[PDB]
Amino acid sequence: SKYEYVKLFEKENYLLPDTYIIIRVDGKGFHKFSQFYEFEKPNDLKALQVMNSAAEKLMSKYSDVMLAYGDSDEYSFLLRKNCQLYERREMKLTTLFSSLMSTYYMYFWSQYFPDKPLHIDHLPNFDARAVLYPDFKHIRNYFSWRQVDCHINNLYNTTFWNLVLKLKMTPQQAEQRLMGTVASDKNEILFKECGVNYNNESEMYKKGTIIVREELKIYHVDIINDDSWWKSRPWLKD
Amino acid sequence: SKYEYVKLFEKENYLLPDTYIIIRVDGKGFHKFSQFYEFEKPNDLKALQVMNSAAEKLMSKYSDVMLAYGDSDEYSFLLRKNCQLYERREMKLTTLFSSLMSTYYMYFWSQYFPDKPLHIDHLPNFDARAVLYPDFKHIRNYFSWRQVDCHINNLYNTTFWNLVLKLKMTPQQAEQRLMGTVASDKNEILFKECGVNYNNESEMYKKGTIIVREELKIYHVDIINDDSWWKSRPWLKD
Amino acid sequence: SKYEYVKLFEKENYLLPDTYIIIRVDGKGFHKFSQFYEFEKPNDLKALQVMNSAAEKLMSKYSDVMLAYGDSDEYSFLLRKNCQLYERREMKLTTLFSSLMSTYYMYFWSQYFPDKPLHIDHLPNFDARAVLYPDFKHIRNYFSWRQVDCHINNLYNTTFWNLVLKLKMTPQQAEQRLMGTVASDKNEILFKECGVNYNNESEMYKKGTIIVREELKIYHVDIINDDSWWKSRPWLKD
Amino acid sequence: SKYEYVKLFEKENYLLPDTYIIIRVDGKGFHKFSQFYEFEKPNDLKALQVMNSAAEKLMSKYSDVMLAYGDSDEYSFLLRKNCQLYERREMKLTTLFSSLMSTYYMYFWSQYFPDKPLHIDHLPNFDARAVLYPDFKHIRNYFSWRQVDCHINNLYNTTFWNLVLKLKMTPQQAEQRLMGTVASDKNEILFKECGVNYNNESEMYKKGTIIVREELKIYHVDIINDDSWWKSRPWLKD
RNA sequence: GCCAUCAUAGUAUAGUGGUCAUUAUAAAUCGUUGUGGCCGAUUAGACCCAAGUUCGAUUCUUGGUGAUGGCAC
RNA sequence: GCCAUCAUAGUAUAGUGGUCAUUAUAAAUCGUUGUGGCCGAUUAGACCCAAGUUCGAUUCUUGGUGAUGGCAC
Repeated sequence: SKYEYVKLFEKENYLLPDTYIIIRVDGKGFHKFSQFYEFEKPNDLKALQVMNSAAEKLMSKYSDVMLAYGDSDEYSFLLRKNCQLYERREMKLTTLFSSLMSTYYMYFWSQYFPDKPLHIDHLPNFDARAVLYPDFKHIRNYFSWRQVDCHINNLYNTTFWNLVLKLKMTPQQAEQRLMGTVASDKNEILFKECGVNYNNESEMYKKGTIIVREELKIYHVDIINDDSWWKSRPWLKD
Repeated sequence: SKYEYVKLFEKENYLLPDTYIIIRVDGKGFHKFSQFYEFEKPNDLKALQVMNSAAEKLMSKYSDVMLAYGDSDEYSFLLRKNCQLYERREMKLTTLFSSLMSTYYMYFWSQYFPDKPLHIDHLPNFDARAVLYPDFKHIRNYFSWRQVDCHINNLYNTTFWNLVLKLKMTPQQAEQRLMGTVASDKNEILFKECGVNYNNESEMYKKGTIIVREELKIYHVDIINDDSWWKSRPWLKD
Repeated sequence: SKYEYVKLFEKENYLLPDTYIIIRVDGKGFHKFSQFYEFEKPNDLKALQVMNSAAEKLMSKYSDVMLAYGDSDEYSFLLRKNCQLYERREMKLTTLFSSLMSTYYMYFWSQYFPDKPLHIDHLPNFDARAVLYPDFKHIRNYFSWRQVDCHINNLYNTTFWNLVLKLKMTPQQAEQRLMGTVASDKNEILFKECGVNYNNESEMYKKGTIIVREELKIYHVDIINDDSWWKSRPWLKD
Repeated sequence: SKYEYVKLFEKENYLLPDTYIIIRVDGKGFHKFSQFYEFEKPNDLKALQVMNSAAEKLMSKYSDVMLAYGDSDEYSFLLRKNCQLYERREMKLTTLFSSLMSTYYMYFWSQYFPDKPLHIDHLPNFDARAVLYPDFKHIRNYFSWRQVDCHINNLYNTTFWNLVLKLKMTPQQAEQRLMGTVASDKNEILFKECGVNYNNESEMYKKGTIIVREELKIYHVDIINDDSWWKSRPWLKD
């Protein structure tokens, strides 16, 4: 054929072999999404259950996924160094992960929220990106990074929304109130001003969600400083 | 943060400026999908209407898409040379398209097929890839390629399914029958043995589907040899 | 063999077909190089003749190079868009261009400077990079860019070195003298203080060197605003 | 400037952090090169000494090079995983390595071969490629691969040339004689038919040349099966 | 890494130191009718990239690139 | 591209040709209770990358990388 030549312009990226692969998916414009569908704030439990359901189903479908961590609108999946899925093609992996997360999210949404049918102009969408890590210490530091981010964002949001919801403040007002404030200040604001003990908040909200292949087990725990949690799971490294 | 350093391992791909971008999305394992949901064969009208609906909605959402051509389980989107969406990041573009096509397909499926609710183990999934073309001649030759592919595949499928359904053959029998057969043989088989004139088959089935930005207009026409079709639409080149 | 598997870790990058390739080579640490070999200042004629000889030899050896422009320690090469050399493998092209430039430079140095044999710790070395340009306007703008750089640097260096040699100023003094000065001021300083008319400077020094495939002809001319120079040479475009 | 925008078309490749980098340089068309300058066959000592001298000089110039292995016209360089040279830019590294090897070879050739001045149409040129290895076992296996390749190729050329010289065979005759033969067969052919004991051949010829940072020490030894050789050198790993 | 063979239309195939350089399909237009099928007619499409030899090179000689077949890890 | 200035802990900040090299926040454990908040105490972490000079270099001299501020398209 005289038109097939265009196929030669395509460029495939084969991810470096024997390297841990992390795929992170993140919901597109989930702020506006949370606004439209009236999520409970700071954290909507059922929505996170939809996310976790999607992640668990996906992880159940692909044996190569060793570990999953997610919070808010994001989820990260660790693939074993030797994973041969789609011959380690970056494009296949990423677009497939985004498609799967989107569709699973839609399905489990139809299951958890029959009262809120999805509108065509607001559908859950996710991006996805692949990152290569040559050493497991970097994997540990990655998930540590994600959990710390969950910590910061959840604290910020809880203080913010308690200022907005429990107090009568405006989003702008609450935003300006927290400017240049650090974690300790946020907690003090929560207790003294909002009468809220952050430590008593749900373990899922503050620590995030971990899905591990053991069986697929779900935990909400600190993975940052607990070495024994990792040591007892050597198959993650292999 | 002591853990944020991992962000340095990410490698982004910014697509070459002033170049036409074609994003092709394709349904994952849609043969089995067509069997599970009992699609009409050779071509399922309503399924094709779902595809076209998803594509039209997506194209309507993003102004940078100048032209779209799709058939069967695939759809191709042409972005203007000057499209800067997401800083021309390949990962963002592809994962976003796969997610959007997946969700739009799910929605329009829920609309066209209320009788066939989607099963969790069968959801429509799509991959997506970005290909760069430096000159418009390559764009024309690309879409020409896709339409030729549509012609061949549709002819094959119509002949095949007319052999299994009409002549009451098994799929393997039709497979063996069409082994080593050429277009003339397929037309003659359809005509003489199945009593079917291919030219009278739906224009959408044999020519595929074209959605072009003019209002968004739908055509089923030959774009291969009709130069005037392209000439009359200079904004595609710009 | 049990050790060949490592070959799978190699990643080749094939440059987009039908695209103009510009390979730019630039001498590594040629300031120190020019100091070491006691180059004439502001401009050493024979060194630039070595550069030009090397470039001309390379261009003579590989027919795909349509045009070459170089000045100071750098040289840029335009490859026809349809160039299939080394299957458009980026690494092969770049490392071979740098290697060729280095060796040819060494050779022509041995010919032009027999009095100055090269020292093992100062050898001419070059880097090389490949750049893709989808439209010829970008090629024109590139060579325009390079020539403008040649003008600016030549004017600055001529004024500076005339201040150092003729006015016997120290480099730091001449440098402070030129602070906040513009082209008119530099020309005025040269003519009134140094008794030098810049307009009378060698065409090679101010305009750089252009080697174009006609037969290979060498020019020192303005290619920026002269459109007819390009128009009369359509084969550069093809 | 209105012309600087072209700089935006450049694409840099930053090699993945904390990964071992192997840069392999290989002489361009060195068969013809060896023929032109009338190299001793099967192995020319002085030329290999030029190669080794160039490599040792290069390794001496860059402290990041931990180990080098070369034979025939090829040389491989191992960079510590944490090497930051040129910010791990592939282009800079490869073009610099090819340029340096080319120039160093040119220099040492004039030292070893004053009788054979280099011809402009035959200058030593080298390509260079970068490969990333995430684990040291792959490094061990890489150098193992190169040494085995050296053994095999040396066996082939020595046997062929001995069949030509001792038995006065025609190249086609020697070629026909070696058809379907394996290493053991080649050794047996050499000893029985050509009257040459391969085991008595130069250690450089059979094992290649190893340059390791200890001081820079040169060895001709087996690194494939000797584990203690690697174990005693932990600094190679880090 | 080595030798042998080879480089032509979208694909697949014959030929030449010298006319508009073959043949078969595929492609484009017209006509007939069974439709885009079969048949008849017309049109369109190429000799890897350079140097050198020569009156003239797709040919011959050289170089560079690229591919297959063998043999060997 | 030019010049000035600068390179330390996760961040932000003092000082030295020579002891375990500051201080303030952030982080880790214990303790108090109002909670992971305030406060007390204990602990953890670093001087861009090489060479030369030197007994000894984070400091000086040189070079390479990176960043900011001014001036210029």
